[PDB]
Amino acid sequence: SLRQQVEALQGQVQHLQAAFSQYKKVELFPNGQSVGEKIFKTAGFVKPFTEAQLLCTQAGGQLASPRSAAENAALQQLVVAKNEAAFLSMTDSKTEGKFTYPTGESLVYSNWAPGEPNDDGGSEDCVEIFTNGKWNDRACGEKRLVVCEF
Amino acid sequence: ASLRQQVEALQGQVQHLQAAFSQYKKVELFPNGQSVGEKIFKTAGFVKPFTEAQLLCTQAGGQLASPRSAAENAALQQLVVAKNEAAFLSMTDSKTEGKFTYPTGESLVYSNWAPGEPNDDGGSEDCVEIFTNGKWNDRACGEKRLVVCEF
Amino acid sequence: ASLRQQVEALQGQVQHLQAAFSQYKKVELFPNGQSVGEKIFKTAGFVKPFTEAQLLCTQAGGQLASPRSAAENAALQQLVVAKNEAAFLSMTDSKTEGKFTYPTGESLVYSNWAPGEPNDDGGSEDCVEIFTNGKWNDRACGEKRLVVCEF
Ligand SMILES: O[C@H]1[C@H](O)[C@@H](O)[C@H](O)[C@@H](O)[C@H]1O
Ligand SMILES: O[C@H]1[C@H](O)[C@@H](O)[C@H](O)[C@@H](O)[C@H]1O
Ligand SMILES: O[C@H]1[C@H](O)[C@@H](O)[C@H](O)[C@@H](O)[C@H]1O
Ligand SMILES: [Ca+2]
Ligand SMILES: [Ca+2]
Ligand SMILES: [Ca+2]
Ligand SMILES: [Ca+2]
Ligand SMILES: [Ca+2]
Ligand SMILES: [Ca+2]
Ligand SMILES: [Ca+2]
Ligand SMILES: [Ca+2]
Ligand SMILES: [Ca+2]
Repeated sequence: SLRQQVEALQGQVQHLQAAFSQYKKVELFPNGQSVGEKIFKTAGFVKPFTEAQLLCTQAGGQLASPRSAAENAALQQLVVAKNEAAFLSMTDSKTEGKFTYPTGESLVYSNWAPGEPNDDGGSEDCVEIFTNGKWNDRACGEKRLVVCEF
Repeated sequence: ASLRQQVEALQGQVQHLQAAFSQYKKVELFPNGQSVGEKIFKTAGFVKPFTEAQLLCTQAGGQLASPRSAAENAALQQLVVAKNEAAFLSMTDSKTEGKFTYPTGESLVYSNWAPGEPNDDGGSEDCVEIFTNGKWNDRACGEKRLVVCEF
Repeated sequence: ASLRQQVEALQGQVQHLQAAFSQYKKVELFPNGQSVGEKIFKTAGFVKPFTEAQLLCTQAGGQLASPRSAAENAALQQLVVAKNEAAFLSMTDSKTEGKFTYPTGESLVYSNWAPGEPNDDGGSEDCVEIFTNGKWNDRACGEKRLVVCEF
C-alpha cells in the first residue's frame, strides 16, 4: 500500500516539476529575465524614482539592483527590448558622491558611462541604465522605465 | 528501506518547488495583480463594457472582481488606484431592480456604496463601479470600465 | 508509523502546491495567454517582422505559435481576436517554395488556409499569418504581425 502511494506522490511531484518549469518560461515572456537566483521584471511603463521605488517595494521586491556584470546584462536585455532607459535602486541622496543600495550599503559593482556620475547641475542623485548597459546619474524626478527585482 | 530513500528524495524536491514558486508568485503579480487572503485580483489593464468584461473573466476561469469584505475591497482599490481607472464589479440588479446580487444569485455580504448610492440614475444603472477612493456607485452597464477579474 | 505519516504530510503539501499552482496558472494566462492540452500560447502584445518574432520566442525557450489541430487553432484565434491583430505562425516555405514546414523541417500536419491561399502573392510570401477569423494566409516575412509564442 505504501509503495503504491509513494509512486503516486512521485508522479505528482514529477508532473509539478514539468508544469512549473513550463510556467516559468511563460511568466518571464516577454517582461522578465532570470539571472542566478534573481529575477528582473519590467512594469512596461515609466515613473519618477519615488513612484517606481514604491511600486517595487509594495510588490514585495525592490528596484533593479545589478550587482555583477551578469546581472547588468540581464537587466540590459529588458531595457533594450522596451527601448527605454530604467531606474536602478541606488542613490547618493544621503551623502553626495557616495552611491548606496536602499539598505545603505555601498556599491559592490558599478558600470558608469564615461565621466559619470557627474551630479549634473548639482542635482542628480538617482541612476539610469541605458540600452548600452552603461549607467548615468540622473535627476530623481525624471520618468524612467520601472524594473523591479525579486 | 528504499522507500525511505524515496520519501527523503521527494522532501528535497518539494522544498525546491515551494521556494521557487514563492518567488514566482511575487513576480507574476507585479504589476497587475493583488493577493488578499486566498483570492487574487488581476487587471487586464484596459476598459470594456460590463458584458464584455464579464465574458473575459469567465472564459479565463474566474469572474469579475467581487469584494466580499473590507479587506478585499481595499486590495481591489490598490489596483484601481495604480491604474487610475474605476473598475466594474461582478454584481448587478439586472434581475430585480434594487436587489444587487453576485453572478450566483446570492445577495451582497458586503458593500461600500458612496453616499446616496445606488440611485439607478436615469432609471438605467444596473452595474457597479469601484472608484479610486474605494467607494461604489451603480452605473450603466453599457459604460466602459477597467476590467479586473478574481481567481 | 514514521514513514507512512511522512507520506501523508508530504502529500498534503504537494496537493496544496497543486492547488496554488492551478490558481496562479489561471492568473498568469489572463489576459495574454491561452492553454490548450499541454501547450500554452502567450502573446507579447506587440507586432514584429518574422525574424524578430521568431528570435523573441526562441530566446524565451519556446517557438512561434504552431497550431497542430483545430483545437489548437481555436485557442490561438482567441488571442488574435482579443488583440485584434493577425499573428505570425512559425511555419515557412523558404526552403522549398509551396511546401510549408515547422522550424524542425517537418511538413504540416494541420492547416487552415483561407480560400485561395497559400498563393505566394507577388512571388514572395514565405511566412504565415492567422487572421481574427482563425484562417491562414501566406504573407511576406518582412511584414509586422502580432508576436505569439508557444511553450
Ligand atoms: O545626466 C546628464 C544629462 O543626461 C545630460 O543631458 C548629459 O549631457 C550629461 O552628460 C549627463 O551627465
Ligand atoms: O449616482 C451618480 C450621480 O448621479 C452622478 O452625478 C452621475 O454622473 C452618475 O452617472 C451617477 O451614477
Ligand atoms: O493572398 C492575400 C490576398 O491576395 C490579399 O488581397 C493581399 O492584400 C495579401 O497581401 C495576400 O497575401
Ligand atoms: Ca545630492
Ligand atoms: Ca548626486
Ligand atoms: Ca549624470
Ligand atoms: Ca434595472
Ligand atoms: Ca438598477
Ligand atoms: Ca449611481
Ligand atoms: Ca519563396
Ligand atoms: Ca511562398
Ligand atoms: Ca497570400
